[PDB]
Amino acid sequence: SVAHGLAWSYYIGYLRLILPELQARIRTYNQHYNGAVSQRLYILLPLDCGVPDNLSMADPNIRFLDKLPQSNSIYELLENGQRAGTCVLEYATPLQTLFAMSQYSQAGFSREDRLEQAKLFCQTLEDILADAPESQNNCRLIAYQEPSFSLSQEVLRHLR
Amino acid sequence: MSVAHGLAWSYYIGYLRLILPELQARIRTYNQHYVSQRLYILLPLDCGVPDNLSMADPNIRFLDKLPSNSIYELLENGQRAGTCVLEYATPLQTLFAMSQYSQAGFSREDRLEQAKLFCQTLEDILADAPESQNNCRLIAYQEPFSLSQEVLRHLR
Ligand SMILES: CC(C)(C)c1ccc(N2C(=O)c3ccccc3[C@H](C(=O)O)[C@H]2c2ccc3c(c2)OCCO3)cc1Cl
Ligand SMILES: CC(C)(C)c1ccc(N2C(=O)c3ccccc3[C@H](C(=O)O)[C@H]2c2ccc3c(c2)OCCO3)cc1Cl
Repeated sequence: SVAHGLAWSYYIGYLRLILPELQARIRTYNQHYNGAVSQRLYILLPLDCGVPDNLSMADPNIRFLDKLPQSNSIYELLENGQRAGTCVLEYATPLQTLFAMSQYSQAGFSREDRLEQAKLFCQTLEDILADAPESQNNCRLIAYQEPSFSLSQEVLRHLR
Repeated sequence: MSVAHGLAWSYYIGYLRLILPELQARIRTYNQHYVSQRLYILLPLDCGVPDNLSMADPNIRFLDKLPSNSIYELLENGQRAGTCVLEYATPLQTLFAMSQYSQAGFSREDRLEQAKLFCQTLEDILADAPESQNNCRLIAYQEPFSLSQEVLRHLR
């Protein structure tokens, strides 16, 4: 099960390092500018493992606002043309290993196997975050399957 | 639940699969401009990856960047014994960091078992990728030591 290794590397090599300092970085950015960024990192977990080049390409209601200094991005979520939210948002990039594996014929890794590992990656990550207090309170995982679909709506639901 | 299977598949599919088919042309270009046609990957079974590769041995001196891979001159008794593209298997840093994170309940004995599994799984992956296995060499080692001598043995 490749998902156990992917979830442990994602946490130990990245989330464990950025989440304890994210609250101070968002507080600094909010103090700098008089509009306010929500205090957590929203992680997009598309269960299809499709990670685009730019997050803004997935929905025209997700506009790039700015980079959070000290590389994370802030986005404004739109609902009917109005600014419905502002947050630090990004994809769970280790999902790209599962997508690439599903296209590499020699791996013998089907789209059914890919969905099973994408789900296992999300479950293993939430098991890891359960034991890390400063990390579970500084991030929110947004797991989704596409059925017609609005990613900004999916994010907005979690924000509220 | 072994982390090594995920670490070896990501190392190959997200990095080696992309750089190894174009490495032979990059080394031939560099040689024409101004050696050794393979990527030598250091796999310390202790999972210790230093900040700079040159800190692990004074007989491993940085030569240049391959137009990010590094070229190094290996020394034996002060003389240039070899020139190759060398780098560590960076996913081993997950295993080392896991072994220092209390909540993981991942011992140094568990870490050695996963470092070995990572090399075995990566060799199994490279066996099925022809253009990748011909353009890369895995140097797995346990420190009891000369890293330059360990690399030089594989070069020959
Ligand atoms: C080719 C594409 C589609 C563009 C792609 C892009 C990124 C990834 N990665 C992952 O899945 C990943 C899985 C676990 C931990 C960290 C990561 C990285 C990440 O999350 O960015 C990254 C990655 C993989 C291997 C590496 C590496 C970085 O650094 C050098 C050594 O080997 C994979 C693919 Cl397939
Ligand atoms: C803190 C230190 C000691 C400095 C550290 C440094 C590097 C790693 N990585 C790995 O072990 C690794 C494992 C499998 C595939 C790719 C990699 C990367 C690599 O090989 O460089 C890298 C990594 C991990 C997670 C990531 C990521 C990159 O990109 C963003 C999303 O999550 C781990 C640690 Cl613990």
